[PDB]
Amino acid sequence: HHHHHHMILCCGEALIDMLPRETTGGETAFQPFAGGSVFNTAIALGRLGVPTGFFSGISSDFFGDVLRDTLARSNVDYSFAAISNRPTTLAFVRLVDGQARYAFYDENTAGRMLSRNDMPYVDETISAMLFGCISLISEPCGSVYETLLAREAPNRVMFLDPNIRANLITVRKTHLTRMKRMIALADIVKLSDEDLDWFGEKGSHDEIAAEWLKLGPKLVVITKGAHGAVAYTNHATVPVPGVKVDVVDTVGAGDTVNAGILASLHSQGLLTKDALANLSEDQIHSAVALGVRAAAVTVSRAGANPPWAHEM
Amino acid sequence: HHHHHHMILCCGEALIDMLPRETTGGETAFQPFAGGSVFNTAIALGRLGVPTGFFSGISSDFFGDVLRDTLARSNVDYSFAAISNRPTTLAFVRLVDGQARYAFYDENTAGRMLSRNDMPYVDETISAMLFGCISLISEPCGSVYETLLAREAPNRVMFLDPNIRANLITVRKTHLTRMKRMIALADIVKLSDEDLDWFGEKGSHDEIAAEWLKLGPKLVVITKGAHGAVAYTNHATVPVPGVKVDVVDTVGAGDTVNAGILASLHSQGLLTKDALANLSEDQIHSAVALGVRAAAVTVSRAGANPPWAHEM
Ligand SMILES: Nc1ncnc2c1ncn2[C@@H]1O[C@H](COP(=O)(O)OP(=O)(O)NP(=O)(O)O)[C@@H](O)[C@H]1O
Ligand SMILES: Nc1ncnc2c1ncn2[C@@H]1O[C@H](COP(=O)(O)OP(=O)(O)NP(=O)(O)O)[C@@H](O)[C@H]1O
Ligand SMILES: [Mg+2]
Ligand SMILES: [Mg+2]
Repeated sequence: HHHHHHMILCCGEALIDMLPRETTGGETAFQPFAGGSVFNTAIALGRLGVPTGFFSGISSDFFGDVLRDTLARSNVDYSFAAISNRPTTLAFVRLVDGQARYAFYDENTAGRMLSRNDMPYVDETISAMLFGCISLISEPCGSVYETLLAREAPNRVMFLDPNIRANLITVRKTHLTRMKRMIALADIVKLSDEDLDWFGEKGSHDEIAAEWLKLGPKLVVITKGAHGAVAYTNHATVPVPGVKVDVVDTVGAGDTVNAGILASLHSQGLLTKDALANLSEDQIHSAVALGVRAAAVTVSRAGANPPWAHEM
Repeated sequence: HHHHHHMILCCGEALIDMLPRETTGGETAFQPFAGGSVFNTAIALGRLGVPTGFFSGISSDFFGDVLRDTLARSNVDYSFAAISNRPTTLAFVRLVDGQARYAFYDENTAGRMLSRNDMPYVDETISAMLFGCISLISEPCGSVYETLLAREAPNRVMFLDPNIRANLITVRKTHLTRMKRMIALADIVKLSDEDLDWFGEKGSHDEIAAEWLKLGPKLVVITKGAHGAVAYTNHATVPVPGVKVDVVDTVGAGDTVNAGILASLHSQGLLTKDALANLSEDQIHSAVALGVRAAAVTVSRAGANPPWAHEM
């Protein structure tokens, strides 16, 4: 086993986004792009210069090759991932009558059919783990990821990004109970206002954050689009304004906020459970502001294309 | 139940071929094309003006819509098909170092997961049925198609197009025994020289055709690329020369030969088991020559794009 040098290990989906493009012959085709929210977060972390790892199910096929190539060039260690001959998850996007239509091809895929046997070896040189998004909806991988979070939560820092995609949730009740169990096990929870709306809880979003801070998390961050983010602890509330940019699109911007927060806490030497329980206003602001600043670069260009440290 | 007016019912795969194209931005994308060998044969039959039906598994999703739209515009009756919410089979093609690479995404698809419950209602107004190609390799659909052939063989004319795709055959022995059982139940068998090579039998291809004419078929046709085809019965051997054309590609050309043969036999009023056992040299030549002439149009343009009668 290799020393992972105080690594942040991202655990979750890697997929191919299949997006509509125009061919030379004036016909619609689908151009493949490496993607998946947790994948994007891992890419963003690597580009910020943090020691970064990725655990997922990845195919041996040519789409799997795309994913691995992208991870490698962003310096992400994906030795943790389970490789199999199952196909790669494909996410088709179309514009139909000025409205977005989605088709999710995830049958018996490398990513979906993870088993307990596939769980990574995690020693003291992993400082933190991140979970989130659609890898937690699907089965059997969702149960594997929840099990991994529950197994490792006592040992190191846990970050959860609910990142709700309701169109893929077939039974609300069952995903909601999983979210609550996983929030209870998280040290840091980051989500958008829209994410939070899906939980259907009472009161202002500030009030709900305060309630969640009684359930396990030491830090709750609510992202607010162009408006930045607000961070909540039991000792402080820290509003962080957005950065003004010329917007191309905002897809995957939240994935970069995850990276900025974790990268800053890493740099500050605050990635321990105990350190997180004692964050100062300055330490919180620094971490969420890096997430917000980094995410602003992403929204300034097409797709989830997170910033290199040297781009900032 | 509707009168199908002496219909030829094609039974087999419908899929999306995903082919490499250049985007305006100089990037590779995959353009979707309606396809599948048995689908192509049904399209070709419809375009030749023959009453034509199609039994398959087809998705309710947007790729399924492409398939249905294509069938409708070629006047094919697909009321027989089983519609489900399972995804559509995707066949990816790439050019890697001047060599063709294939990736077949067929997990839990509309086409693959057919059951006995899905088999069509077949009455006296169906004159013939056609089977073939990769729908016979996969399970469970392959068993369903073989069962349908065995059930209907005593009642009407059976056409088999082995159309071998060895890259998708995982166990040779099991597909070979299925081919032999289905050949035994066929009135007409058409295949290429390369198809025949895969059977690994002894002697000249003329000798092997003669052996198969002792096993059930009344007509065996071997296609020979630019060289046309040779047709074999117990009463005659009929060489049919190829038509010279400017070749674009030959993909799916064999599917049009199927259509031409069946369309001619339909027009001549020879689509009964008894009529096929008594074919004259002239009747054989007419049918195979239409297949060869029609296929020549297909090879004159990109992909499996079979000719309308009014194009000939
Ligand atoms: N219009 C904008 N202008 C500047 N920054 C933006 C804009 N929209 C989003 N951002 C940045 O991106 C962060 C996250 O965006 P936000 O819309 O809250 O996440 P999200 O809805 O979860 N996006 P996604 O990753 O696609 O799920 C914000 O906190 C900002 O820092
Ligand atoms: N180079 C050519 N020139 C003219 N006609 C051709 C040419 N190639 C094929 N054809 C026609 O297409 C028929 C079938 O082609 P052939 O190559 O024998 O089938 P195949 O190998 O089974 N093709 P496919 O449908 O892709 O499996 C031939 O009998 C010809 O009538
Ligand atoms: Mg948003
Ligand atoms: Mg050929």
